[PDB]
Amino acid sequence: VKPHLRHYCVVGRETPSEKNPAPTVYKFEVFAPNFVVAKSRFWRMMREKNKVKSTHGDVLSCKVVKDRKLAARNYSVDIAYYSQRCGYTHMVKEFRDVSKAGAVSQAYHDLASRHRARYHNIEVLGVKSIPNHQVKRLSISEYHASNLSFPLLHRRVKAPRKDRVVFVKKNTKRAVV
RNA sequence: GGGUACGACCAUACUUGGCCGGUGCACCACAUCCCGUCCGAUUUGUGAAGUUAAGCGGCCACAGGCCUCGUUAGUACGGCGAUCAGUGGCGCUGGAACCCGGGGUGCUGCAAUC
Repeated sequence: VKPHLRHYCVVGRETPSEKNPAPTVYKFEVFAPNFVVAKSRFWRMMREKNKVKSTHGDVLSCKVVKDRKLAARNYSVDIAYYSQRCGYTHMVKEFRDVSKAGAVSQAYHDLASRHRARYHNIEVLGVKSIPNHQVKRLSISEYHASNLSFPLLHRRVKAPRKDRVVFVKKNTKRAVV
């Protein structure tokens, strides 16, 4: 399916004051289902880092970021996450995908299973595309070879839904349902 | 600008130890009387020889304290929420203190006065 997580870049600042007349603007890449969550995660880091809070700031740009292309490539996602079982595991897993958004959402499902880690426990720390060689991880390294061929072994080929059937004659594909 | 009296706030004006120095302030002289003590030390009355030593006030403390703001720290804790997880995160939110550091170390009022 298309990626779970859209790629937002939320930009914002603490709102101007005589206390801080010309406040720093903050860019912040997020991978969120939708902007309202990206805007939220953005204000999470604003208070967890800048001590500025949602009441006192103002997002200047919620906009989603355009995909680099569509060619299959290779992503080093850097993903801190939390648990009672582990309170802050920095962890640069690599994923092979067509987009930063896809590598990242792929990193959430991966991270949610190997670690019972919800979206809001996780925080992406960056998602570089990587060249073939830099990927130390051995799993996706199997897919680098320009000459890689593999079988689609032991397929379950379900019929197109329009054609699916409950009962069929045994060495035939006459329907009987 | 300072001094006096009476002050308001009552340490930024406090404690310590320095140094600094025209009205007055002070210390200072004596106690006859008013008046009071074991004692004129205190207090009281009467003075004006002496001196600023002190008090006083002002300036200095890698002074302490106090005040102020930052750091701490979106930390601690907290309110609300979940068919959350197994105390904790999370979502919406409010949000310190100790500490350390920068600064600071009284200010205003009436009255007569140099």
